[PDB]
Amino acid sequence: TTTRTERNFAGIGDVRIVYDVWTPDTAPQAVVVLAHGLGEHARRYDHVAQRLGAAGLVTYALDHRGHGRSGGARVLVRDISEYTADFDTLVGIATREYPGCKRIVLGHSMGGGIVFAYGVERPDNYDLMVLSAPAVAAQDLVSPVVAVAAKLLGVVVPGLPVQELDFTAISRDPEVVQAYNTDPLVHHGRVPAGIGRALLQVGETMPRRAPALTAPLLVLHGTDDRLIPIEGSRRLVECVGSADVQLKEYPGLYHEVFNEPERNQVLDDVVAWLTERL
Ligand SMILES: COc1ccc(Nc2cc(-n3cc(C(=O)N4CC[C@H](O)C4)cn3)ncn2)cc1
Ligand SMILES: [Cl-]
Repeated sequence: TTTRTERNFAGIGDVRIVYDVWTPDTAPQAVVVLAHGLGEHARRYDHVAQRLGAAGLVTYALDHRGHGRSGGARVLVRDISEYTADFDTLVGIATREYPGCKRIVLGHSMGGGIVFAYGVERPDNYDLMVLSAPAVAAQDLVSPVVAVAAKLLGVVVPGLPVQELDFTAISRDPEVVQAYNTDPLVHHGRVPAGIGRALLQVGETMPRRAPALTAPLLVLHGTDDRLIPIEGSRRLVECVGSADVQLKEYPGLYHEVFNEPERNQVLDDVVAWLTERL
């Protein structure tokens, strides 16, 4: 009952940014603008958009530069502002197309870092924020060696590999891990210096900037997340300015709560939270 329409816009640097619009066959109650994480793409969110559409929400979801169907050197970025600028363009598209709708910004992992960074820069451009295991404390995740390498090299050689990732940690469903590994649109390499630098840009300023986030905020995190420790989300909710902030911890879930076996429970919680607050 929710149909997908694929479009594109010209991002920073004239990069082709592909995005999906998911429209339910019911009067739209709000728009969701969704940012995926490192190395994935927006078509890993079909079921999320479909569940949101069943609640009457319209979802806009882009493939970030260097990801999925969009253009750009794969996983290449030099500054967090490249990602947030294209996210801002997508928010503006949704705004001009549904000007009577509240706007929800939703991000997972690196995309949660993008959404947080957007949210502190444009805190009056959206109404509600939802974050899935947001990468807002990346500095606590690498050795100082990787952090120095990324900071010094991320503008000059943004494609240089600086860290391996355990792709088996994305989900405890082997079918999800298998589908990731066999997806031709997904990045199967290492974390490069440029994305490293961008994540550090978010993580190093999060405590100082999070007071500017005053919109209602929902954070979702699996307690068994081995990629982004849940301790970082616990710290995030202590630093934001919002009085209406919640961390929903899911015991035993891995990183991708929206893809875990319990995903329909997770998405029920998101829909309940959103419906209370629109
Ligand atoms: C400074 O440079 C670095 C610093 C820290 C690290 N450490 C990390 C990073 C991640 N990330 C996972 C994502 C992501 O968006 N994902 C993956 C799962 C889904 O596909 C979305 C982004 N970062 N996971 C675990 N350890 C690496 C380099
Ligand atoms: Cl690589």
